[PDB]
Amino acid sequence: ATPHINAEMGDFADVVLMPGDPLRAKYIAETFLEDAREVNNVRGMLGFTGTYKGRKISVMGHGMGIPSCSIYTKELITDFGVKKIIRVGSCGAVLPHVKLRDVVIGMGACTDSKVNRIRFKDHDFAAIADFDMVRNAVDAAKALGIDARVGNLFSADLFYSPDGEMFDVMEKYGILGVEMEAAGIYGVAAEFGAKALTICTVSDHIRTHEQTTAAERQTTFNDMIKIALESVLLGDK
Amino acid sequence: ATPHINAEMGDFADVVLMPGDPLRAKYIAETFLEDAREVNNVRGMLGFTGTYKGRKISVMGHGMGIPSCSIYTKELITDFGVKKIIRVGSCGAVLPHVKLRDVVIGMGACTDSKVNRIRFKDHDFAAIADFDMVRNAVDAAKALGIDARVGNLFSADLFYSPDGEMFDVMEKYGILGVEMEAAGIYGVAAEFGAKALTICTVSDHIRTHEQTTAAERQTTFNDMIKIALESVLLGDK
Amino acid sequence: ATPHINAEMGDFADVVLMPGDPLRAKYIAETFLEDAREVNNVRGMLGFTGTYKGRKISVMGHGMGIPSCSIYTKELITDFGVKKIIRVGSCGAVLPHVKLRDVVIGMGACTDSKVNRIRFKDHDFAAIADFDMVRNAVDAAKALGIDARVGNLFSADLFYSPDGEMFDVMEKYGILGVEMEAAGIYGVAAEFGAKALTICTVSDHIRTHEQTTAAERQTTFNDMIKIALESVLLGDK
Amino acid sequence: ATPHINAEMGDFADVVLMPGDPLRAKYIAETFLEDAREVNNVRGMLGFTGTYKGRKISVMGHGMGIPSCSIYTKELITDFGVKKIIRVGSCGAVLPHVKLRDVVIGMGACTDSKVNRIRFKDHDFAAIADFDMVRNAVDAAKALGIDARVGNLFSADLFYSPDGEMFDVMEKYGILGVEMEAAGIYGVAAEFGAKALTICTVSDHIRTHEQTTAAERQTTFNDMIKIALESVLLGDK
Amino acid sequence: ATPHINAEMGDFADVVLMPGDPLRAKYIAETFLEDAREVNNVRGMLGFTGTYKGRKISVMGHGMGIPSCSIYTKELITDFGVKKIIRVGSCGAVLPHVKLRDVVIGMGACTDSKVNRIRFKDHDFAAIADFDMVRNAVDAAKALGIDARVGNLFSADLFYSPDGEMFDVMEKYGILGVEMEAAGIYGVAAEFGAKALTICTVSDHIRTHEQTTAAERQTTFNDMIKIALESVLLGDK
Amino acid sequence: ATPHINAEMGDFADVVLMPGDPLRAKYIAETFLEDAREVNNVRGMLGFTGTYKGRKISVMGHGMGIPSCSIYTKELITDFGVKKIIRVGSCGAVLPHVKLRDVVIGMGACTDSKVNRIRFKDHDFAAIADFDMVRNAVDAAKALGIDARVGNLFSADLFYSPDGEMFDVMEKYGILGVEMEAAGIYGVAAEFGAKALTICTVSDHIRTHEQTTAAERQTTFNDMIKIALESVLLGDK
Ligand SMILES: CNc1ncnc2c([C@@H]3O[C@H](CO)[C@@H](O)[C@H]3O)n[nH]c12
Ligand SMILES: CNc1ncnc2c([C@@H]3O[C@H](CO)[C@@H](O)[C@H]3O)n[nH]c12
Ligand SMILES: C[n+]1cnc2c([C@@H]3O[C@H](CO)[C@@H](O)[C@H]3O)n[nH]c2c1N
Ligand SMILES: C[n+]1cnc2c([C@@H]3O[C@H](CO)[C@@H](O)[C@H]3O)n[nH]c2c1N
Ligand SMILES: C[n+]1cnc2c([C@@H]3O[C@H](CO)[C@@H](O)[C@H]3O)n[nH]c2c1N
Repeated sequence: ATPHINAEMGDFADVVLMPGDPLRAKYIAETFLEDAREVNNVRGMLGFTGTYKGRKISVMGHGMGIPSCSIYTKELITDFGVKKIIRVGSCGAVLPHVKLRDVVIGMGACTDSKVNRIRFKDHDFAAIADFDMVRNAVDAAKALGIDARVGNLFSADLFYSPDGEMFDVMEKYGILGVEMEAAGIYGVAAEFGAKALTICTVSDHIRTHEQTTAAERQTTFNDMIKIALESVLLGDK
Repeated sequence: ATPHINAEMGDFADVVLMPGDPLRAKYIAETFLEDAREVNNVRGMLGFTGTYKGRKISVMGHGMGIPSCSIYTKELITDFGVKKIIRVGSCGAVLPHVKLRDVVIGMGACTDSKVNRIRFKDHDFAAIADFDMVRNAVDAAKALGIDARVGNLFSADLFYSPDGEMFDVMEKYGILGVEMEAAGIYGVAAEFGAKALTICTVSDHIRTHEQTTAAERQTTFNDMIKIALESVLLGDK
Repeated sequence: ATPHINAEMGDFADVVLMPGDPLRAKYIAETFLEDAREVNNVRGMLGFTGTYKGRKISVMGHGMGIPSCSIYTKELITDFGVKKIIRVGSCGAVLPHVKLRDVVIGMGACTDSKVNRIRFKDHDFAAIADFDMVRNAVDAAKALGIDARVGNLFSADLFYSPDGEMFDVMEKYGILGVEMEAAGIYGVAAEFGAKALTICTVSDHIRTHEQTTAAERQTTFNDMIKIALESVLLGDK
Repeated sequence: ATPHINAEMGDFADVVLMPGDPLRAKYIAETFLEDAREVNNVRGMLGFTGTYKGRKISVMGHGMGIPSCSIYTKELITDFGVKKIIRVGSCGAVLPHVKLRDVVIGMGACTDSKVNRIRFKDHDFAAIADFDMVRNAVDAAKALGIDARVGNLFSADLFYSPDGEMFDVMEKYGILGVEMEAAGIYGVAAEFGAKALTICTVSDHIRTHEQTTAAERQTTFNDMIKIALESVLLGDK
Repeated sequence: ATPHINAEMGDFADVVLMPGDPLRAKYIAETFLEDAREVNNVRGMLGFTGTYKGRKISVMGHGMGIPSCSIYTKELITDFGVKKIIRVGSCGAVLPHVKLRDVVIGMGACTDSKVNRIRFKDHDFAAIADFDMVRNAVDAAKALGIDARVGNLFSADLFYSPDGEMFDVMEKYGILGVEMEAAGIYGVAAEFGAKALTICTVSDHIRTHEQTTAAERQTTFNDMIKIALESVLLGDK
Repeated sequence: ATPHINAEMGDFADVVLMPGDPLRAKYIAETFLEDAREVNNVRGMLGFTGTYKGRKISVMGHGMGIPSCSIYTKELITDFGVKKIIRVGSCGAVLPHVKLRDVVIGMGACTDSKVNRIRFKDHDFAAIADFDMVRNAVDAAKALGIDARVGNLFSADLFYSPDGEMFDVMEKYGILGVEMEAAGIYGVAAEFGAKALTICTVSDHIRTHEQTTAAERQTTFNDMIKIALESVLLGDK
């Protein structure tokens, strides 16, 4: 066990799906996994392990922000033998052609956090996903008839940023979605030699002011989860 | 009422105690307050309001890391009229004479986060607590016969820091505890015009490697809670 | 014509292969393209246009370093209608298992240049390639039976860096090759709305000290050229 | 002796009051101390040692700016055994409701200087005063019927800053006064293990351009000196 | 030989003139040198060695940008024994009193590149020319009837900069000309113990929008080369 | 008058010599100038105006550090019509062949201060002296038979720097002397449109540990003073 995860080696599968909300992790375990059992509840950050189409899968919340998800992902890798992490979250869009409920895959993640500069001698570390994991997700999405855009995400430290101008810069550079964790997960994956991918569903649009309701959530949330789970099966080959 | 808090104006008292762990907030509510009622459960980040010696007080978790706590403290201040925030957390110690379970009060908070540089045109913003709140905490600790050191905390973005050398620098400069939120809360308090204070209980010693369990952190660091609650009464006059 | 390219709209194909060495561009034009004609010679930066299996394609040098290649790629995009740029370069390796003449595909590019910070409000811009172009290159490589690793490159401003320790950091983070332009080309592609990809052939090993001669770099790194050209045909389909 | 102070161990008391102006130090020595003797005059930076209500005390100018006062305070601490340093100076106000003659106590000090980043591995060091010294000054002021605000000062490197908008940022974040030394003295105190405090009199208002009368400066200047001296007696017990 | 220069010790004189355009290097060798021999052609970066008034002198292009010229100047110094480097290039002017065709001598070079910060522990390194070389070029110009202006150049990384405001800052601070290499060459010269100088002819004016005629380009280019060559003879005395 | 200089337009000559020590300014006025009159004594920062061989000249202290001298030089330029400023100071040497009492002229000045980054959009501003003034000082030294090296100075914010390794870097890059003001004076001169020069006499050797006394620094570094004064006369003709 660790100070944040009260479990032991073996309680987690080698692949873990991670939404930011622990309550969504419970929803995933009960809705998509069979024989799911709770393997962690320290700080209410619920984690479960079950099977999907016979394959052992774990799902656990990671909390909001780079510092929060960096703790859980590092521990899962070094203390629980996890090889692959797939964040399945929500994000806001800044591009006019990116619509509410669209699925976006972060091949890369920009950030205003200082964590990768601390790791990389203050130079620019391109926080990227594992290529095969990205391709697997794109193919699974295609199989399910869901188009997914692949590109850069922006992982913000401040949900309430005092710099309103940054959103225009993000739009100019083609950022597909604004969230708060991808760059941190990719930094941890690179630091400890694991593989990661972040998939998000657009839950709010910064330009149109649109927002998903309770219902709109579960529906598009389900598509992203199916993409993630099926992408794992393609990955096993 | 807000994106991360499902409650309405009036559900929260004007003073809110905030541990990072929502289960610690639950324990505090069940053990130190009378007639506590749950006022938030979005994302499992439990928040409660009850009374302490007749005084209305709230307690709610803020999650781990500057990004997470910045969201919750900003929302409490701008949408729930919260005036004072007392963070009651845990921290790792680097100084040889600071022991496990000692209580430290952060009059200031250093950080390796970039959030205050973003707010302060890339200059050095001294993230500090409200002086009267610090004094009330010191006086309450004295009345309770509990030792408490007052000084600088260090708010890290990375619990698992790749820069071990930084701990030697922290020790040289007299840092009392290493945690992950104080500088962020102090930044939000100055940005939106409220008052804050961070009190921590040492949960680990970075040099000796001694540490407390997840269960101990969740429910046994009570000296700091008594100090926090009694300091509020002093502040009321 | 632009200030660095004496050619007219229509002289370049919509896709341009770009080595840093104009003499390598000449070699490519003479041996892989049919009916190639020279379309630029300003500053000796030779550019050509011809056909590959019936497909119109251009090849032009970009010089060494981010500043040099940023000028040429910007002009090709804004003034010559170029849509896709495939850099075909060389790089030094730091990983023990990467060998001389291995082909590496840069899905992302780290850098110690300040150009992307100037573009991105001093935050971390993840300089990435276009996903479809990366996938097309990976598929073309498999079809040709050529191994190719996909990952991060490091675009350095100083070939003769005084910071020897940075190579250990690169190694630790899995950097596939050290070169000098990828991050700059990806920055320009994002700023002006085009698509880019960098493929490199390992020309030196920074740890073992093995290296190829200038003649070898100029005319014998052909696997990457075959991959690049075939990846274009895949993209047209 | 050092290249900056022509004196020997023993010439200075364990507590030193330091105005920026050496002529102000002479004024304090002749007006508030008894049996005052000049102990330094190198570079005209006058320093005196005498007694106040039987307590041995020294008073010496520190010059203008962080680099100047960092030299004097460091030497006093390491070569003359000084334990406590109290800077007594002037500052400009940016807050509309802070008025001339007001006394401000710098519990913390922001800065645009690079000195603390050099000490603290380029992270944010919260330059803070010693808590007991702050408390002692607050109590002394109250005993004298003088009200005093406690908060953040901003220590500027450029009195004639080309960045006028920074004053608006300072105002937004509640900076009580703009001066040029506090952050530097607090950094030295922490580096060499001593205790420090900065007390300032608002000598001018940056917005109203209203400067305090050279007539009313002397009376309040005296208020500040009294608070400082009396605060030292409280600290002794 | 090196990967960038196919020549051997002895092939280059102790003094090398360097325009950015290799074709300009060929022109100089053919027009001003006696018995010029081509000594390098790798990557088309033409280098020649001949004599001027009996003095052995080399001329070779350096390519565009700091990273390109940093490679060549470093190698010339450490592997070919070059002692003095004189860059002869073009620059854009921002000052109203600096005119098209004026000759500017960069006694210093500002830059937005990160290379000198990498060399100088992230502090400000003043990239300067060798004083005697500056003096010799001023005197040579006077003897030829030309009044060169001596001052700061600005070496940009981005010819197509997204920061339009920087030109106004350059003007305010007296920058004589904008080019892309001087600061890099001065950094290499200081790093490896050689002497350097950059002389430029104003080829375009950012404010008046003037542009040098192809005819004006050749006549002025010639005056600059004469100044450079004659300055070398003064330095030998 | 200003809050730092109690004088009016006309009290200062158009050329001002400035040592950091006001007592050295007094010694210079009493020894080299005829009919010197005191024109400022605020904060004990003595300034005088007199004649040298019939030429009106002023001499005034500027205090220690960039912040201190930036105040005085700015005021002299804007409020007192000063056109040229010659700093005559002391510095520590790091090079083996630079000896105590050697005279060095700072053609340029590196720095670890943030003031020029604040002025120059966080890029590298090369803080340089006026070329003609440098030439006049070199010629004056020659005529007087005094040796003088011309090169880079390093202007430090911390006399007692915690980064000892920086001296090795300075030595590697050819720094002639370590002082604390040149870069700041050069920045002010460029910002307000005046001309400046820094000449220093080596007062300590950082490697051999040899050093001069406070008394020697105050009154015996006269060679640099003769060079400075005679350089002004050369500049007038
Ligand atoms: C502008 N819109 C948005 N901005 C920033 N983060 C988010 C998010 C995600 O949801 C949580 C914040 O509510 C975080 O965990 C983040 O990843 N959704 N919509 C967002
Ligand atoms: C605003 N005007 C200008 N801006 C930047 N560089 C240049 C140059 C020089 O010419 C080449 C770029 O065309 C570079 O090698 C550079 O030194 N000339 N005019 C310039
Ligand atoms: C190095 N370190 C960093 N943070 C903490 C903490 C605090 O507890 C949570 C992480 O365990 C965070 O919310 C942080 O503030 N406790 N002990 C810590 C330690 N040793
Ligand atoms: C350390 N290092 C840096 N760049 C390169 C390169 C590439 O080839 C040119 C320099 O040789 C540049 O254009 C760069 O991209 N090849 N081998 C390299 C090496 N070992
Ligand atoms: C390391 N170091 C730094 N500054 C100085 C100085 C100069 O003299 C004063 C400090 O002694 C400052 O004004 C500074 O310019 N002299 N010798 C120095 C030395 N060895």
